[PDB]
Amino acid sequence: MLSERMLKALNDQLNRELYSAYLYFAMAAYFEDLGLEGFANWMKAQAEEEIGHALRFYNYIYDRNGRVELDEIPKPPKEWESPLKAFEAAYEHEKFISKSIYELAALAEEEKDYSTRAFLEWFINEQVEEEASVKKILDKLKFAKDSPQILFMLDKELSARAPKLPGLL
Amino acid sequence: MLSERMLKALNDQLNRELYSAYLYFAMAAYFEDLGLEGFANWMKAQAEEEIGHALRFYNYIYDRNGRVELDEIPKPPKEWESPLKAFEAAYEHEKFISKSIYELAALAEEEKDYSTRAFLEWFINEQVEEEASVKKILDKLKFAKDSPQILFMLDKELSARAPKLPGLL
Amino acid sequence: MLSERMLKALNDQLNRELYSAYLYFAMAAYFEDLGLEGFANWMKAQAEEEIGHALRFYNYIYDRNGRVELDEIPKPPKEWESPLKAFEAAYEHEKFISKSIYELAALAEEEKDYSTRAFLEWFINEQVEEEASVKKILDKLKFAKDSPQILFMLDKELSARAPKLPGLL
Amino acid sequence: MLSERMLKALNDQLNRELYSAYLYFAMAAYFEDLGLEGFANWMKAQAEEEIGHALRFYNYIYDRNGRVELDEIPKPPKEWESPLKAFEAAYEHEKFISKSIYELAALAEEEKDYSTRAFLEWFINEQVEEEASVKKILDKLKFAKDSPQILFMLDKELSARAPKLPGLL
Amino acid sequence: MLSERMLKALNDQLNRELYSAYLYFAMAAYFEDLGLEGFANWMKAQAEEEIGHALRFYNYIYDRNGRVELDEIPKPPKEWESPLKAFEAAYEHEKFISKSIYELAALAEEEKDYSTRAFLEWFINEQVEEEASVKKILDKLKFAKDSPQILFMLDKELSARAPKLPGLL
Amino acid sequence: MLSERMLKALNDQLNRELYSAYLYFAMAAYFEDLGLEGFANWMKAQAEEEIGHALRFYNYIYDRNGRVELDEIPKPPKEWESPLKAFEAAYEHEKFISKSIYELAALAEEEKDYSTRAFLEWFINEQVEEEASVKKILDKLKFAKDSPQILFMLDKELSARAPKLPGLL
Repeated sequence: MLSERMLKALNDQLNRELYSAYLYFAMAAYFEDLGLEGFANWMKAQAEEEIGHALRFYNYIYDRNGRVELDEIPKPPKEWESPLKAFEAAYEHEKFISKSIYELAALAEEEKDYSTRAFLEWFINEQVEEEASVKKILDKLKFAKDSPQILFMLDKELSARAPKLPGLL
Repeated sequence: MLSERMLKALNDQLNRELYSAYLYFAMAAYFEDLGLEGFANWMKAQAEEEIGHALRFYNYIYDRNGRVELDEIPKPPKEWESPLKAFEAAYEHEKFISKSIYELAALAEEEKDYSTRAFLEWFINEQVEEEASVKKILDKLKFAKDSPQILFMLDKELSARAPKLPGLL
Repeated sequence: MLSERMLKALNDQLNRELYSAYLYFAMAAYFEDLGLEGFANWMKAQAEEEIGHALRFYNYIYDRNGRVELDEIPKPPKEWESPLKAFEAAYEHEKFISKSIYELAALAEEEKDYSTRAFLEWFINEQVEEEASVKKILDKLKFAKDSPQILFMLDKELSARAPKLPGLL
Repeated sequence: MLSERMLKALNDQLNRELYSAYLYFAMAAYFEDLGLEGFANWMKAQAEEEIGHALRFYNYIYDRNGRVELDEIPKPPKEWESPLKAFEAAYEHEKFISKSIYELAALAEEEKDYSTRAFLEWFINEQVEEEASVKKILDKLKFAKDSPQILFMLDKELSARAPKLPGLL
Repeated sequence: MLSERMLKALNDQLNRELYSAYLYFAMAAYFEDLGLEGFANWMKAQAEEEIGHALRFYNYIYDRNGRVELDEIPKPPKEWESPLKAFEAAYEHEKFISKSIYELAALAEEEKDYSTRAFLEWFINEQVEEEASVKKILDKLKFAKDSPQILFMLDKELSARAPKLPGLL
Repeated sequence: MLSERMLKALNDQLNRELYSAYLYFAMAAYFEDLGLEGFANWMKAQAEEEIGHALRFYNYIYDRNGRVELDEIPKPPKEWESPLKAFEAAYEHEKFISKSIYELAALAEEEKDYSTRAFLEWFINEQVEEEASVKKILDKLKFAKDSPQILFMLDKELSARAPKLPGLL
């Protein structure tokens, strides 16, 4: 069974994995205002990955006989100054998610909860792919700041990641 | 182009189609606490339909050269008294969504916006299927109030509706 | 929910879509008395389309939580003077059905019933095909009034429309 | 050729095979008001069998060089007290159809009409299947009068008989 | 039947859907003078869509028993100052077509013509795709005004839309 | 390169190959008023052949580094006295097209333009098929002037030529 301090902190992180998806849906509503429908299709596909991260804390709380509480999801930022700053704010956010998985994992070792630190092993290994898949694109945008020719070619090459959920809906 | 009173009211309804999906995810977190994993798989599949409803207001605002603003999604109710009251509160919610589509459609006729009232024709025809797909199950639960044998058989027959997004995630 | 004046008028039109099928079955009993078994197979296939029109008012009343009342279907006319007058009386009947769909659609706009006027949109678009599929054949019979050679060739070309229900029964 | 007393009595029975189908469509409008959409899909499929019975008297009158006259189809009963009494009134009706086939068959032997008594041999052999397919379900409802668990399981097992005409319309 | 004021206004719009196709054939004769054979293959494929729009007013007038009158198609503009101004003049033209569909749809509601306003529902839903498929390309040309590298890459990516009629002719 | 007198005369003939298609679309709007939907489907398929003739002068002017100018297409005749006179006016028109190809071909030999007279060799060989495909049908209508039985059988046999563009649009 989950203790009161670990069930509350797994519920706070399930709220952060849904505010993540409600932030990558406020960036896709920003890039598709600029006409960058390959950046916007990159961000929507990341807002469906992050829903799949919150259905893993959800299925873990009901495997360990807990109870999921849903709080309010706050207002995400609307606009950024440039498509560079919209990825420096998505990479600063992925270092805020990982900072809070490491304080879940340092919480499960204090309470001697071996079946939770075994579960956070998936999210520690997967945030290494999340920080690097954004730092790749963030370094292609510092490679082209006053060059619309390259930004036109980043829109197309990132359009290979298309969301699969509108194909079902 | 969308007027200021119609772009604001299409943005308020995109917030209601995402609070819908954040309400059917607070019912799936209720039925899966009772051990009713067929009611909980019904509700998660409805929380992925309602995300697909908010990606239609989203793609309409960027077809009509607007701008999507995302507000905060409030706290949904946690627990209900019974699995009957958890569907009387999902049917009262589907009569609140439809009350606000009819005040979008009575707004687009006041502003003489023929390309928006043509778009809400999909959501008027589809809320007739949403109010009836809940009133079917709500009438099977008033048919069995002190009968766990039938509630055990509603859990299995509603488990045919499984969410397709965990199969991709 | 359907109001008392709209549930009564949807029930009157479900009685007209079954008297339609009981009129095209009194024309098929007329053309097959003259030996015109291609005109008679045209009319029986229209009496199975019109049953399919009354199973759409029927499924709409039980989607909107109503109650279908069945009145008596009156006696259709037995004989007409010619196979021309048996289509001038089927085209005058298809202008009587459409006159009553337009008084359902002008009733749903008076009561501000957006989910019924959305439903009658199918029957407004489909009576345009019904008035034209009879006016085609009615204009081929004014093209041949004292010519049995052409009436022998309208019997065969209209025999391509065969009823599918005797193939199952 | 058909005599005047046998053409009139074959036309009266073609009116009873269409009031049959307009009675099983007033029971399907009753069971689908109670939410029993497997009883209602049983009754609609019987209202398409009984139309196929009246297209056999119809094709026999035009094989024997007669003339089909269509009278008015009266008002069927609207509601019954229970789903038991809605099958005791469909079994009392199938003993009224068979009572009138036996008075057609005792009419064709009085007029020495061997080609009509040969034709009613199909309807005598088929009403034995009609009285027994209703007495099966009528005896499953006297087996469960104060048991909604079994009535919930008769709704599903009778839903295997689905009408084929809405699949074409 | 179509009234004299609605048959005249449906005939004026069939003349505008053929002057549309005779304008997108004067832009394809402009882009293929500049050597932009991907812009020119985009415009020819739009001049075959707009012929398909005038064969829908044509088939509607002969479903409603009218008469199509063909007036003269005026001289389209020959040259524009740039490939930007050749899309600002095709987007100003698609806001002139839609302004005249909305004055057909506001004409069919004044004459209480429900079967014409039901037909213009296709053209209201489809001009939303026409104004947006031009505003996409018009915003890619304001993204590159003094950049021939990007205009060379818009010629190729718009060459995926090839006209199907020279493949048959 | 094309001279000024040959570029102007190739542009005048591209205007005649589009007024041809706007004449066979005023005959299809005449035959489909008489209910002759096989004559009307013959004429629409000829109005798509003649568009394919004007896309050959168009692709030749941009192979020879010219410039296509589009003038106005005048009003075609609305009605003729009979379906005989609607083919005597389409055969008199096909002798007016061929009279002007022969004055293009006698113009390219005066200017010693061997690459244009080589191109008009296709249109000289193809107008022999156009004058004969109309003179076949024109001689079947002088074979039946007071015979609606044969005119009913010319409508069906000419309906094998169906336009392929509405199948794509």
